Amino acid sequence: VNYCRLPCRGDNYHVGCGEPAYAQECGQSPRTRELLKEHRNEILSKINDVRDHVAKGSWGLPVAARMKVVVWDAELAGLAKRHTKGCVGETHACRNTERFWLPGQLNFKYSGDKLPRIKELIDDAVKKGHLQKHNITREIIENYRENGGDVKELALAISDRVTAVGCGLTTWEDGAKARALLTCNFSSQNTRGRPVYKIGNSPGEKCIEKDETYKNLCSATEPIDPNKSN
Ligand SMILES: CCCCCCCCCCCCCCCC(=O)O
Ligand SMILES: [Pr+3]
Repeated sequence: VNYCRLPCRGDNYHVGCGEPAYAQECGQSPRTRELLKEHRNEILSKINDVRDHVAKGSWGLPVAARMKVVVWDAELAGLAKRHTKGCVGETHACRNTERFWLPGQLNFKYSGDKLPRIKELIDDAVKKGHLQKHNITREIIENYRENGGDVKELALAISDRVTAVGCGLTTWEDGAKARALLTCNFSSQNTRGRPVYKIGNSPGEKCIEKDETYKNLCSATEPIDPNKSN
């Protein structure tokens, strides 16, 4: 699609419209960083690991009726990469696609004396999400609320409307620090006041077909509509 000709409600510019450029806010030494096959696989592995663990009713959270295995989406990743070139986490850009009408988005920021390897940047993001298990509750799962501490990152990873993810990464130097912005776009968003995922008495009880690897999740062909909410 030509993103310049894909409108969105609110009429904001689309992150994918026009030629890519680094924002002035990146300072003068930014570098977008390629997430190779190994990195993409690791991101997927950790997201599917947590989904599978939650789906069987872990952490005092409910059993999930129809939580799908997530795949990597190149288009979402390309848009996430473009976003990182701005060196700013939250913006008002549109980021819709023809397949995914309201993609969710997570932004992981790093600042430190030294720049960690790409793998360490991913590990740090995973750690942040994992530690939110102490913040999330059965209540949040039944009725999504984002502020209360943080749960946005972990909660999006375990949304049963989510079907795909794609991330990007830019690193730079400013304020006497190495900095990074790792952005992950998801096929869907959690919806305020609606369940993060639907409960079942048994994991994947409402899957047409369960996955063989992630035994508590639906397989990759599960016809979950990412543009519908709970
Ligand atoms: C790049 C980050 C992706 C989005 C954030 C990832 C969400 C947290 C992932 C936690 C995975 C580890 C938990 C798996 C369950 C377990 O082994 O106990
Ligand atoms: Pr490549």
